[PDB]
Amino acid sequence: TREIYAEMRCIPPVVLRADGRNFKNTLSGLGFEKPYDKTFARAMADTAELFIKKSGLSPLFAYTFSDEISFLFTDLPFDGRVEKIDSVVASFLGSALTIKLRLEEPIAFDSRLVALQKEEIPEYFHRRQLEAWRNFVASWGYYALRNEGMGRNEAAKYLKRKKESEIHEMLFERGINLATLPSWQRRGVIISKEAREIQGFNPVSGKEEKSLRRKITQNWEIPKFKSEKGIPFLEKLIN
Amino acid sequence: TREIYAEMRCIPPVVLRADGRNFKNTLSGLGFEKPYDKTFARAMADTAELFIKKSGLSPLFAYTFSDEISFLFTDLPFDGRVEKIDSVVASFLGSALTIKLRLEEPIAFDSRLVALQKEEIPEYFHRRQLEAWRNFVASWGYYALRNMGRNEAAKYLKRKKESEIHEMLFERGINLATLPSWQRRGVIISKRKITQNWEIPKFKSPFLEKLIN
Amino acid sequence: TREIYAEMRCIPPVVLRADGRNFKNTLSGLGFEKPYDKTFARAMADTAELFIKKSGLSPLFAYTFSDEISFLFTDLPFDGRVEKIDSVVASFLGSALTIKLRLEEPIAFDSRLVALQKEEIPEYFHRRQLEAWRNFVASWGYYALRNEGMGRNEAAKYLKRKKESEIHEMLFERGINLATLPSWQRRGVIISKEAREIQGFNPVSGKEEKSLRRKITQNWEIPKFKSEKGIPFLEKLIN
Amino acid sequence: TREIYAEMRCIPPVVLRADGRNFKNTLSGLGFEKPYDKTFARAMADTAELFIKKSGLSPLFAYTFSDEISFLFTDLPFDGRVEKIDSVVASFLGSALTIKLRLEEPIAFDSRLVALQKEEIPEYFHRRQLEAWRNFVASWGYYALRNMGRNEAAKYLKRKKESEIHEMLFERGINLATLPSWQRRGVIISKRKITQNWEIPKFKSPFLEKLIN
RNA sequence: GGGAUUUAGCUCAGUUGGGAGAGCGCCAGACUGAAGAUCUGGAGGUCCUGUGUUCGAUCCACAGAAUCCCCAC
RNA sequence: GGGAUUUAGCUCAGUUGGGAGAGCGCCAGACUGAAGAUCUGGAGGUCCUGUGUUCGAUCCACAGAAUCCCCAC
Ligand SMILES: [Mg+2]
Ligand SMILES: [Mg+2]
Ligand SMILES: [Mg+2]
Ligand SMILES: [Mg+2]
Ligand SMILES: [Mg+2]
Ligand SMILES: [Mg+2]
Ligand SMILES: [Mg+2]
Ligand SMILES: [Mg+2]
Repeated sequence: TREIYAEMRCIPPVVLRADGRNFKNTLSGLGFEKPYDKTFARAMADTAELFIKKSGLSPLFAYTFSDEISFLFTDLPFDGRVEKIDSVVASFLGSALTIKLRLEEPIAFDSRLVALQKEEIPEYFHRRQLEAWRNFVASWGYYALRNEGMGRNEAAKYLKRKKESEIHEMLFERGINLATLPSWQRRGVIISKEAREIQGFNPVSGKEEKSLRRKITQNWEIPKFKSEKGIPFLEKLIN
Repeated sequence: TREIYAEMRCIPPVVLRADGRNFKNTLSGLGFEKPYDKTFARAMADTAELFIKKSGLSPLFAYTFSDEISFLFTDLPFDGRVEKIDSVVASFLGSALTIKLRLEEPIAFDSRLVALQKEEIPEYFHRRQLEAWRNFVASWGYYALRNMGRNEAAKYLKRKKESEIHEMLFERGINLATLPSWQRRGVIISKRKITQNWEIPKFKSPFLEKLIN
Repeated sequence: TREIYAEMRCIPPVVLRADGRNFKNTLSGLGFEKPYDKTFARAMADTAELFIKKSGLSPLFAYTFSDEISFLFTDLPFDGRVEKIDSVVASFLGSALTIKLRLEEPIAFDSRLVALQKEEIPEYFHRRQLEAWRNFVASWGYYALRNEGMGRNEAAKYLKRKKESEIHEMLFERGINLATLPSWQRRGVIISKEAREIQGFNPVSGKEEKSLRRKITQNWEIPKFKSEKGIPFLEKLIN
Repeated sequence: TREIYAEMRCIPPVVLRADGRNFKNTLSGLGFEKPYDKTFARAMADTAELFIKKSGLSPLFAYTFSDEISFLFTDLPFDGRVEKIDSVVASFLGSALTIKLRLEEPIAFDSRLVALQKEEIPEYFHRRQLEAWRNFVASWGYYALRNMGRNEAAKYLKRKKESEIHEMLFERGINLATLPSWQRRGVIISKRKITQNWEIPKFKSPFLEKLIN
């Protein structure tokens, strides 16, 4: 007869994935470029950075594309309580994005926890990057089919059956070359921490000493996670 | 999948209680009044109303006081999925409140599901209102003695009963008996007609059951 | 890094449904009559009664058919802890059935908790009784198709697509009249408590006094739960 | 559906610990010895082996002492569904044990999942073995002083350290230092070759990690 | 609604920033015919956790955890 | 591995079975110029929960819950 879900806990490592609820209806039509708008993509990335920076929570890094963000945690607040983490994080992101996009009508993120083994972490972000690719192809495919004259649900149903390579070949034949499009559209964006060597004055030693500062960086030209270039890339992020 | 809680569910009826994460620290840094603020109070109520009207999740009514809101659901959104309900509702409220107060820095609500039986619904809101009262007296007692620091005010407030807090506060120009009802008892936003009630009765001395019909 | 599921709790009213895991392989071939064996059905019913009687747990009644049993609880042991209840109950049932069937090879029940509103309880047992009916029709349908010459998986796949009335009509045309078969096969069995007025001696009063004794009874001729006869039947059980 | 926990899951690796529900009360009523019984001990070990061999769920190995068994799973059965894993395993063990002891009255195991990290697997079994030792000394101290009642034996046993329990038990013809290793440390049943080890080492003074490979 | 506590096995100090101590207790030693007591040496540290600020954090900032308590009930 | 506790707002009694009490405290009353103290009356009960046994359960049987504690760590 109580708050029975409040004792549900998760154990690190854990990924939190937040996804915009019905964003193509709640963020339209407010003048966003179709099919992609870099202003929105930047807002998503900045939202992720603001969370890492000032939420008080400490995710290692973030991977965002479309309207979703995945945060990797090796340490969890609220003793790993699922309700606490999902609600607070989704609420912070909803608020932050509302500010950066200067919205006048409310939006919402959902949130869910993905329990992983340490060794499984590269596999998770690979799966999400695959989703990013299909999202990328389907978005441009939808944009083309709609403007040519196909109905909203006709184009929607059409793309869900077709595979990623098929729609890609379709855009090809229509004069739409996806290989020229920016990397952030195709592979998404990484928000992580990188080391920065600095110099300060030890008033005692009377000398200059070297220390390190971890600064938050957005990478808009990331590699393919499952590749010879991508494996050590992810490996360094996860450390 | 590895989404091991994603299909954890609740059954109707259910109550979602959302509570502002560290609001008193945050909003004070923005210039809001303590322990209560009318502008914030209206924003909370408007946020609740906007949720009832615009979320599409259709709660019966909401009860709000301080920085918390409780929603009663008789029909369940998102197939009763706990993670989705807690996160989406908390996110909507966070976004809505941000808009109402036009904040320039992000805030956050938490959210939990209270799996009540139908018989216990009036009991829950009664206890919430009791909490509203104890918080009303305690926070006014504390945040008035701080005009003296944290541990000083608390140590000063140790063991003195409610009536003594009233008399103590009155000598320092604070009259608990005449402060607005939204501070003492909270605010009800209910349902198509949506109404805010800023002068509610005490719950446990039939009003609620009649409200739920 | 702990027993994180041990604080998962449920709230009454609740139905526990236990179902035999792979029973048609783990209980075969030990000479059971096909497609139905009343010895097995009695073992299931007696297992349910033994649980109500001597497990220390207090379900109101039980509904069993095939290899499943549903117990209605209005009060829960272990503070409603899901892991505790599922494991202990399934273990008790597995042990009890092992005894009554005199098994030499181990079997297993699964178990799951069904959270209900008080008003929803008749709906649950209706759904299960529907399942009992489909189970009944499909069992006889499978028995007929197999003996006629159809393969194990051919007959299995065949029945899953066909509806209950269709297979029923099939048995009809084959000379198999399901309407003549016993009620326990078609609708299952209820195990519940009924009041029994008794008489004892108050040594003080020197007179005979009347008190009540709740005795556990098996009903092998139950009505259809969703009918004018069935609604008050269930209503009295749930009280 | 209303099966609100049916899709709650865990991830590998995981440990299932099953513990006999009220075994000491039950099995004593059947004539078994207290606090330990060789016949019961063999039945527990055989039950564990039979599970590893015949369940199809394929655990790496099992550690048993008293009336509990811990199984290590590196690959998850039933898609990691908690309710199904706890119930089916507990049911299998209950059935298996019933067969091994040829009981005429039903018994029951409980079961819980211990969501350990891979790093912590040796730590878990070490703590379990520590529990095995503390239970070995305590139960022998208690169930020997009862030959004197419940509260008497406990009150008698209050505050006396382990060494004092040893000396106390020796004067009454009970030598803890020479009792079998399966009482002191427990039994390992591991893996295709399945082996029972009734003379195991102390875990935390590399054996386990080598066992898990 | 609020406060306090968290540091060696145990009970507790640490100048609001320059690499953390005491007392019981434990180990060893001598005092010597031997203990027991007392002196000496020794061992014991996730300064509750995470992230920041800083040349540097037990200490400050942000966000958390656990325990006790006031109010309330 | 074990023990103990659970009863009025609070602290606690109840013959191992015939419808549960005390003390603080509260309410009222008098003692009277008034309190404060003391006498009187009064109010307060999920006898922790569920199911059994019994004509009858705070009490016995079976199974649970919460808190404290020993052992262990
Ligand atoms: Mg979306
Ligand atoms: Mg999306
Ligand atoms: Mg708050
Ligand atoms: Mg609050
Ligand atoms: Mg089955
Ligand atoms: Mg079945
Ligand atoms: Mg046990
Ligand atoms: Mg045990």
